[PDB]
Amino acid sequence: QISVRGLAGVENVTELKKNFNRHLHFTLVKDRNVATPRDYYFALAHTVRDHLVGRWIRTQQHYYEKDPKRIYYLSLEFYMGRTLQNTMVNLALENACDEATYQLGLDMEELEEIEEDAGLGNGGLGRLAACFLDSMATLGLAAYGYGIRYEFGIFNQKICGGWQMEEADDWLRYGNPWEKARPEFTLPVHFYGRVEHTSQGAKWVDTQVVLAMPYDTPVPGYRNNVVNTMRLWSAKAPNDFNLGYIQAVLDRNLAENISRVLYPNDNFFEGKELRLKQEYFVVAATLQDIIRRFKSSTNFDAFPDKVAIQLNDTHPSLAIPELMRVLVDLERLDWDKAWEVTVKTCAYTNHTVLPEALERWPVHLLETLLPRHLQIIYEINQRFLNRVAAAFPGDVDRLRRMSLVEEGAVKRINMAHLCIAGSHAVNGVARIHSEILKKTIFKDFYELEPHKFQNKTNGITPRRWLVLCNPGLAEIIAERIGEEYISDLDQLRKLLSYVDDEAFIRDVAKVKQENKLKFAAYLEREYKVHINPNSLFDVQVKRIHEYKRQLLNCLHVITLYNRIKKEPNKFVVPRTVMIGGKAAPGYHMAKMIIKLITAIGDVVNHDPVVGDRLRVIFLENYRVSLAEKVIPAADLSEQISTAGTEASGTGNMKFMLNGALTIGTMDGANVEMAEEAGEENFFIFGMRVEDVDRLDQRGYNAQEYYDRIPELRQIIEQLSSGFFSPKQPDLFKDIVNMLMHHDRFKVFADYEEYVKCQERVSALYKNPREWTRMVIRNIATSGKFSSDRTIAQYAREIWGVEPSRQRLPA
Amino acid sequence: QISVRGLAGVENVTELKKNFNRHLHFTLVKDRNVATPRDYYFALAHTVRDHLVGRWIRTQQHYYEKDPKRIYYLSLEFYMGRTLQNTMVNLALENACDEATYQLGLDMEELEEIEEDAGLGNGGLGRLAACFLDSMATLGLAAYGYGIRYEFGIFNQKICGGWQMEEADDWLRYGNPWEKARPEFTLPVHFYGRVEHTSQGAKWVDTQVVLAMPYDTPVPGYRNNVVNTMRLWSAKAPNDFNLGYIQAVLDRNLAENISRVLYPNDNFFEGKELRLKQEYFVVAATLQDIIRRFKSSTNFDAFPDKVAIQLNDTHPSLAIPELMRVLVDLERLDWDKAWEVTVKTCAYTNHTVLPEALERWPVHLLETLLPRHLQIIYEINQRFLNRVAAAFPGDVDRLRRMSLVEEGAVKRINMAHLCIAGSHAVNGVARIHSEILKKTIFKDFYELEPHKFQNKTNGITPRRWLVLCNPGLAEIIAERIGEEYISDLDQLRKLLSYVDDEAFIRDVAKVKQENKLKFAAYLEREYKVHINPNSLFDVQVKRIHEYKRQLLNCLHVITLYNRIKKEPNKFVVPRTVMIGGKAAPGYHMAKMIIKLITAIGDVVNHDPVVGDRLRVIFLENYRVSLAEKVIPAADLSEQISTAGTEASGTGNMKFMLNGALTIGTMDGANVEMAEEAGEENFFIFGMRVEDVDRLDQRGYNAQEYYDRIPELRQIIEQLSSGFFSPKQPDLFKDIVNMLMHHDRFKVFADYEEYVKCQERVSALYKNPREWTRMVIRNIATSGKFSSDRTIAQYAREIWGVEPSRQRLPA
Ligand SMILES: O=C(O)C(=O)N[C@@H]1O[C@H](CO)[C@@H](O)[C@H](O)[C@H]1O
Ligand SMILES: O=C(O)C(=O)N[C@@H]1O[C@H](CO)[C@@H](O)[C@H](O)[C@H]1O
Ligand SMILES: *Cc1c(COP(=O)(O)O)cnc(C)c1O
Ligand SMILES: *Cc1c(COP(=O)(O)O)cnc(C)c1O
Repeated sequence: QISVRGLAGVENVTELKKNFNRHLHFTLVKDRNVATPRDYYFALAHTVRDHLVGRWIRTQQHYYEKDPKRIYYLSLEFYMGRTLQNTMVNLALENACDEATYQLGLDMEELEEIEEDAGLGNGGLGRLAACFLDSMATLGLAAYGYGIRYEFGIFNQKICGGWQMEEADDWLRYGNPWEKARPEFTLPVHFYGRVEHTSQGAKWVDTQVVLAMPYDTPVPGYRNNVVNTMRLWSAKAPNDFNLGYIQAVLDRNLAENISRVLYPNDNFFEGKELRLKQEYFVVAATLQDIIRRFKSSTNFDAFPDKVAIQLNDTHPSLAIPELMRVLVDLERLDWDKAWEVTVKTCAYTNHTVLPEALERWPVHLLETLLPRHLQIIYEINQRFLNRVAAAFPGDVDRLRRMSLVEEGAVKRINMAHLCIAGSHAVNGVARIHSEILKKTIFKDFYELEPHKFQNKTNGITPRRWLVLCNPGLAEIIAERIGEEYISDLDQLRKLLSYVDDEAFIRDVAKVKQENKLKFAAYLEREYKVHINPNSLFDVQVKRIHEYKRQLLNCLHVITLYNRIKKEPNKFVVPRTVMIGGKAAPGYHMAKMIIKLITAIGDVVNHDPVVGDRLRVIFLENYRVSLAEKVIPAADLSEQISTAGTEASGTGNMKFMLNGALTIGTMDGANVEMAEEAGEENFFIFGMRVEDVDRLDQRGYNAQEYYDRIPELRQIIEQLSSGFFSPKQPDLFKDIVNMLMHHDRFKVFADYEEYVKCQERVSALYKNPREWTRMVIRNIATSGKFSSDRTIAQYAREIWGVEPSRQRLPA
Repeated sequence: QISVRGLAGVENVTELKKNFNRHLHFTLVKDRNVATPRDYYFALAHTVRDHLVGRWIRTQQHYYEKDPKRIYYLSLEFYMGRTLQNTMVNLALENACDEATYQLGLDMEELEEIEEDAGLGNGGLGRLAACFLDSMATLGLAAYGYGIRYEFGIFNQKICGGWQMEEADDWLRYGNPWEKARPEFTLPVHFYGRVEHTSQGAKWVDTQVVLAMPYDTPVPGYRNNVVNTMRLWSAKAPNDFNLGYIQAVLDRNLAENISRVLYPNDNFFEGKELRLKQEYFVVAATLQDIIRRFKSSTNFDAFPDKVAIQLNDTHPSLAIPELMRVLVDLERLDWDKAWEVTVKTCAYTNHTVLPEALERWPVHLLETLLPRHLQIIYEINQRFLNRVAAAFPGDVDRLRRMSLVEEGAVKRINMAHLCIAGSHAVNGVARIHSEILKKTIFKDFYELEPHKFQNKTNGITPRRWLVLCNPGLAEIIAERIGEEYISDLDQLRKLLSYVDDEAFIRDVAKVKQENKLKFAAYLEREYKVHINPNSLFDVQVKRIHEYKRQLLNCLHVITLYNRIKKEPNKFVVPRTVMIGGKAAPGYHMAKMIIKLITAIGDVVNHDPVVGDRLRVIFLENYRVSLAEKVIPAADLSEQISTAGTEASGTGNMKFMLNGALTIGTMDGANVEMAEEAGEENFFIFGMRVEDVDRLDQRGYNAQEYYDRIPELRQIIEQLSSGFFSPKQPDLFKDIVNMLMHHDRFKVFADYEEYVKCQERVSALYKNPREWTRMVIRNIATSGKFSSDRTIAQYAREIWGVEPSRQRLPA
């Protein structure tokens, strides 16, 4: 139908149909009379999958022959989403499959909606890993994503009585056609035990063993015939395990629980033993695999030349002492040599500065679970501090501040300090975040080793976040500048010469309108809920957290409602405010915020006087697949975290690439986005990081804002009196109390400027032509935010490898 | 190579090779450079599997169109063994696959050894179900095997220090290419809850729900293009289950444990709650499936005309009250009508008379787990006893003897009584067993309803137990009488006219010698253990149990050893005594018997004076696949259970069909086997059932035999003094104490006649020609023991359906 979806050749379409019927028959064991839409989805998935295998096998054979430096991206999260459409896009099979299924009397879009999201992530951090895998494959890097194959990913969110309810994400229920179990490469992982010091070296003995079974999933590059691998480990109990008989067999569950479920926390550290087991499990199995592959290429001096390990935050930080353990205890290398290798091999990426998110494991936990690693960590700390003492003689406080071991109630190991000490590179994920790291939390480390600190601003893949979710926009763009931008997003700047092009302006606006109509329809289809497609789509989708300030958005919504009620017959730009996102199960305040949003909707959406001028909808079960639907339909992107809290943000980039304007604070990547597009094409408001610090030095007193702002006072009084919760008048007391007495994120401080800024947004929306022209200026300068650019920087500046856009023979 | 393995056509072999390479590439994602023997096995399994699907789909479509009466065989055990070779045999693809793999440079036999046994059974009972499925498909019956898909089947047995060690049978580790998950047909199963009595009818509410997910495995008939289904249920927790968050997800294990492991008991009842859950789980899911299928064909009067449910022992006995529950509580039929339907639909097969094997569930268990079913059982009992009271007025003891409810310490429900009351047919599995049922344990029931009692002598499938495991024998037989006997075993009688044929005599003996050489080689390959192929192969393989009397065999072995030591230079027919079988993990005496056997081997196998004249080997991990190897190599079959204890036995039939002579008691099917072949061609010895009863009335005193038999006394003294356990002199005290003071199976009573009979066996073995002629007389009359004959009788006399040997168009 459209050009960027490839050719629908005669032979290819015929071949696809035959293979589709072949799988339906031989693979699913069904015939057209009893086949269901799900059967058809699988028939198509297997058919598309077949096209991947050939490239997958030769890509891997290729790396074996050429033996390039391997990149290992370790993460406990890979937020992949669906795989069918992404695979067709990267293999240029979309139109062909669309035609083939059409001729078979099937609607491919309907079939795509059947696939379960691979939700092995919580949010930004896990999605980043997914975008990175796509970019690494597209840039021809010999990269491997290593993680855990959770039986249950992020929970499915149900809203009941306005409250969030969690239910198990049994994503493997119907099977996963994309993965390939590789039981032949199963590896043992050790836990507990004790350390024995013999004549030559220490030995970790009397351990409990859990097997790590790998499952491989193909990661196709964009039209370059490269197919990399994402290897996820699954926990398996050994067969002699616990070997009454029946109970012993049933207790195998204990060991296999390690890969059972993803911890649902976003930017929050929960020091549970099970989580520590998952972290070591992925690290231990992965490192053995890495070393095995290295040996089949004794000379560990060249290890750093053939291996790069990227730690996605501190979750896989045990890779440092585990690598030391293997080199020292098993390979028998001297400490200093092993340490040299480890440092040159490992690199660490920090994704947050919030104190509650930093991993600080109790020593008693490591002591019992990983006795040898604790000893290695102490030795690392001893040697590191000796270096600090030599560089800053007499500075005893620096010593205690930089120690990997924190003293106090219970001794803990600061995993971030461990990562900096054992990595040759440490990076932040946005310019402002990386600067904050050097000026605050990692200042001491930066002064000791300035060369280690870098910045690698985040990005998103333009394949999934443009071509796949917004084909209409990708098409009108391709019509003017070709398709080269899909793997070279910087080319979007050429669109600047069309900012005054009446035809283009009209097409950009038309695509957005179509996306909104499609989404407005979807809302009634799967959720029965009416909305006005002509209104401004104001959306804030991301995990629910106090720092992201969904509450500030709520205050604005209530302000709009109160203004309408005050002057009913006054004209106001119609808005549909959409807020979505999951709250961690144990995060009470976050759950209360969700309830508040639905409560506001209950009042606003049924007030006759408001009419279709204002609607407040809470988007249930926000996930990757839902993001692909709502982002292309958005007009306004809410990125309003308190300055200095959102390390980077990536949703912000997705909105910018898809034609939405941004209202936000100078936080994370928002700063660079505004810099790229020009501040006059961005809706910036609120305190800058410096203003927040000034307020903290002086002391934040929310009461002051409450006393000086009548509209704000009115909102708080409405919340307190039960205006939004008639049957339960004090339902939101916790929220009001927090806002008034212990709001770490200064919601009130940015309220006035936020509301004012929102007024300017509505003013511009009233002028369709100028709004669209500003949109074009944003889309045109979003090129820097492609993860291809991010990965190219990691490749050259950290891993020491050159990216390549060379096609492999298919 | 040989004729009964089909044709190796040019086009077919070429097609097989291509498809083999296709699966290796697309399905396993490997190429000839990294493929392992296991990869090749799977490539072949998928290739053969492809040939099944077409027939599987049309067979099922066929039953839908013609709508014949459906046969549902409910069993908690299906001891299937391997599936690859069996599938090739039934599809006439063996030679073609042999050639195709040959041309690909692969040894098919080597690949077949890679497949894991589907050990979802303990022994005879589970294997019978497997043979039955094969026969039902071969006879064109619309039959379905329904059971549980245990994650872990019968444990793998390891022998350490002469002791049995158990290890989990993780048979699904590498995947199962034969099954097809059918998540779309998942059904809910209820547990616990309580009963509510409303205006119209009772309601079972507040129940805990477990989902039953079916996995279908194809069951091919022998060359008739019929492919039936074996549907096994897997337990799955609902997603709202238990819905801290993490713990709730982990606790899903509780519900899914239902299908985790097979209880490893043979002829022994263990009243554990988990076992009861498994029993109801299979019954509840199966009945819903049955009714669903029936409705898609309101008129339950015709239910018995379209449905037959066969209960494999009492394990699935809850089908009776469950069917009543559904008809009365859900369909709203009046009791009497529902009962009429239930009785005409259900039939029960008893497999044992041992008291410790009978299922007697504590009322408190049913009360808590299945409250509605207990009420239904009480009502059934009330009405049944009213019938008994009317037929035998004033006979109050009969009432208490026949009650489904047993009074005493704890009230229990006699499931066997429940089955007889709710079934229109009750059968034993061998003529003598069925007679014992009418004369003893079920005498009262037989007097009340004589018409219900029948006999259906067991059988074994000649496909797996002849053509598959002994192609050499199948070939020489086919050479003389054709291939028709494979699905009409009675034709083997034609071999009687070859009993004097010198050529045939020579071939029969040659095949046996080849099988022995092959097995003798296997023993050194996988177990490193030397044996003499020229010796008489004396084997007893079956589950270890006191009633099977492996101990009597041990006494004979020790007797042989003592006789040799007494007169070293006297000639004796060389023997290799092989004993194998698993012991239930909690069956202490059985485990002690295994230790005794290995202990005897330790002494006998290393005594220089004995030389290669006597060897005692314990066959480790006896399973279906091992049975296929050792049975064709056997000369003497040990079937020595105490008269009246082995209901039928089936291993006995396998040995007879494969050219081994039988030494045994007049127990189970041994009686009919001797009757068929002629007593002069069988080695019968010991007490008959009547002799056992006489001994019991008089009182069994083992001391008497010990005092009158010097050789026996010597053996007991050797055991007691530590002759077979130097380091642990009293190691076998429990065994001696049991034999001397509480031997329920009168081992000593049959010792003298057994040893005497064994002497006649050795005498005949010394005359190769006459031994073989007797073998021919056995093989020639083994036709009655084909499970095709057994199933044909079940079909006509119980299910009311006619078997058919008509091919379906392929
Ligand atoms: O640490 C977390 O839980 C987490 O999701 N951190 C997230 O990582 C993303 C990728 O770098 C950043 O863009 C987000 O600003 C940060 O909060
Ligand atoms: O009940 C058991 O555990 C069991 O295996 N019973 C077995 O069933 C077989 C099939 O009918 C019979 O041939 C055996 O004699 C009987 O012990
Ligand atoms: C991109 C994405 C995120 C991250 O969004 P931010 O607004 O940067 O926090 C979270 N969840 C999903 C499903 C995403 O697609
Ligand atoms: C046939 C068979 C049995 C039953 O043997 P019996 O001697 O009748 O008890 C038990 N186990 C296996 C593996 C079998 O093949």
